Amino acid sequence: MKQIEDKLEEILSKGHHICNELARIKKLL
Amino acid sequence: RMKQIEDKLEEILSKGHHICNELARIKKLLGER
Amino acid sequence: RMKQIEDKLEEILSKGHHICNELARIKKLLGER
Amino acid sequence: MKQIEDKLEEILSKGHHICNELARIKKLLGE
Repeated sequence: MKQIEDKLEEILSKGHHICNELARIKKLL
Repeated sequence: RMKQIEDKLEEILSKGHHICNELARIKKLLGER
Repeated sequence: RMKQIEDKLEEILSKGHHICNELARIKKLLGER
Repeated sequence: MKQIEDKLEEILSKGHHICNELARIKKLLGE
Protein backbone atom coordinates (compact mmCIF):
# COMPACT_ATOMS: atom_id res chain seq x y z
CA MET A 1 0.00 0.00 0.00
CA LYS A 2 2.72 2.57 0.85
CA GLN A 3 4.14 2.26 -2.74
CA ILE A 4 0.69 2.73 -4.22
CA GLU A 5 0.05 5.78 -2.02
CA ASP A 6 3.47 7.31 -2.80
CA LYS A 7 2.86 6.78 -6.54
CA LEU A 8 -0.57 8.44 -6.36
CA GLU A 9 1.01 11.40 -4.55
CA GLU A 10 3.68 11.58 -7.34
CA ILE A 11 0.97 11.57 -9.96
CA LEU A 12 -0.91 14.29 -7.95
CA SER A 13 1.93 16.49 -7.77
CA LYS A 14 2.74 16.11 -11.49
CA GLY A 15 -0.92 16.77 -12.37
CA HIS A 16 -0.69 20.06 -10.46
CA HIS A 17 2.42 20.91 -12.47
CA ILE A 18 0.59 20.04 -15.68
CA CYS A 19 -2.33 22.33 -14.68
CA ASN A 20 0.14 25.18 -14.05
CA GLU A 21 1.71 24.57 -17.46
CA LEU A 22 -1.60 24.59 -19.28
CA ALA A 23 -2.50 27.84 -17.43
CA ARG A 24 0.72 29.37 -18.63
CA ILE A 25 0.07 28.22 -22.25
CA LYS A 26 -3.50 29.59 -22.18
CA LYS A 27 -2.15 33.01 -21.13
CA LEU A 28 0.51 33.01 -23.95
CA LEU A 29 -2.06 32.20 -26.61
CA ARG B 1 -10.11 29.95 -33.45
CA MET B 2 -7.61 31.01 -30.74
CA LYS B 3 -10.38 31.94 -28.30
CA GLN B 4 -11.88 28.45 -28.88
CA ILE B 5 -8.54 26.80 -28.03
CA GLU B 6 -8.01 29.06 -24.90
CA ASP B 7 -11.51 28.13 -23.68
CA LYS B 8 -10.79 24.40 -24.33
CA LEU B 9 -7.59 24.70 -22.29
CA GLU B 10 -9.56 26.23 -19.42
CA GLU B 11 -11.95 23.31 -19.55
CA ILE B 12 -9.10 20.75 -19.55
CA LEU B 13 -7.17 22.29 -16.69
CA SER B 14 -10.56 22.42 -14.69
CA LYS B 15 -11.10 18.67 -15.41
CA GLY B 16 -7.40 18.12 -14.53
CA HIS B 17 -7.83 19.80 -11.16
CA HIS B 18 -10.95 17.64 -10.54
CA ILE B 19 -9.01 14.45 -11.44
CA CYS B 20 -6.24 15.39 -9.09
CA ASN B 21 -8.79 15.97 -6.30
CA GLU B 22 -10.32 12.55 -7.01
CA LEU B 23 -6.87 10.85 -6.87
CA ALA B 24 -6.08 12.59 -3.57
CA ARG B 25 -9.39 11.27 -2.24
CA ILE B 26 -8.49 7.75 -3.38
CA LYS B 27 -5.04 8.02 -1.80
CA LYS B 28 -6.67 8.99 1.53
CA LEU B 29 -9.11 6.11 1.43
CA LEU B 30 -6.45 3.57 0.54
CA GLY B 31 -4.38 4.60 3.59
CA GLU B 32 -7.23 4.10 6.11
CA ARG B 33 -8.17 0.45 5.58
CA ARG C 1 -14.96 -0.50 -1.29
CA MET C 2 -11.97 -1.77 -3.36
CA LYS C 3 -14.14 -2.57 -6.37
CA GLN C 4 -15.50 1.03 -6.15
CA ILE C 5 -11.97 2.47 -6.14
CA GLU C 6 -10.85 0.18 -9.06
CA ASP C 7 -13.90 1.33 -11.09
CA LYS C 8 -13.17 5.01 -10.34
CA LEU C 9 -9.53 4.53 -11.47
CA GLU C 10 -10.79 3.06 -14.77
CA GLU C 11 -13.06 6.13 -15.18
CA ILE C 12 -10.08 8.43 -14.49
CA LEU C 13 -7.97 6.44 -16.95
CA SER C 14 -10.47 6.87 -19.66
CA LYS C 15 -10.86 10.62 -18.96
CA GLY C 16 -7.02 11.08 -18.89
CA HIS C 17 -6.76 9.29 -22.26
CA HIS C 18 -9.53 11.59 -23.64
CA ILE C 19 -7.64 14.66 -22.26
CA CYS C 20 -4.45 13.60 -23.92
CA ASN C 21 -6.28 13.13 -27.20
CA GLU C 22 -7.70 16.68 -26.87
CA LEU C 23 -4.24 18.17 -26.15
CA ALA C 24 -2.77 16.32 -29.15
CA ARG C 25 -5.58 17.84 -31.26
CA ILE C 26 -4.75 21.32 -29.90
CA LYS C 27 -1.08 20.81 -30.57
CA LYS C 28 -1.90 19.94 -34.20
CA LEU C 29 -4.14 22.97 -34.72
CA LEU C 30 -1.61 25.40 -33.19
CA GLY C 31 1.09 24.20 -35.60
CA GLU C 32 -1.04 24.79 -38.77
CA ARG C 33 -1.88 28.51 -38.45
CA MET D 1 4.83 28.63 -30.95
CA LYS D 2 7.39 25.77 -31.25
CA GLN D 3 7.87 26.14 -27.38
CA ILE D 4 4.15 25.74 -26.83
CA GLU D 5 3.89 22.72 -29.06
CA ASP D 6 6.92 21.05 -27.54
CA LYS D 7 5.45 21.65 -24.02
CA LEU D 8 2.07 20.16 -25.13
CA GLU D 9 3.93 17.10 -26.49
CA GLU D 10 5.86 16.77 -23.18
CA ILE D 11 2.58 17.03 -21.26
CA LEU D 12 0.57 14.48 -23.29
CA SER D 13 3.67 12.21 -23.21
CA LYS D 14 3.60 12.36 -19.41
CA GLY D 15 -0.17 11.94 -19.45
CA HIS D 16 0.32 8.60 -21.21
CA HIS D 17 2.78 7.67 -18.54
CA ILE D 18 0.26 8.60 -15.85
CA CYS D 19 -2.42 6.48 -17.53
CA ASN D 20 -0.07 3.42 -17.56
CA GLU D 21 0.71 3.98 -13.89
CA LEU D 22 -2.98 4.20 -12.95
CA ALA D 23 -3.64 1.06 -14.99
CA ARG D 24 -0.88 -0.73 -12.99
CA ILE D 25 -2.33 0.48 -9.70
CA LYS D 26 -5.85 -0.68 -10.60
CA LYS D 27 -4.44 -4.12 -11.26
CA LEU D 28 -2.55 -4.27 -7.95
CA LEU D 29 -5.68 -3.33 -5.99
CA GLY D 30 -7.67 -6.07 -7.77
CA GLU D 31 -5.73 -8.54 -5.47
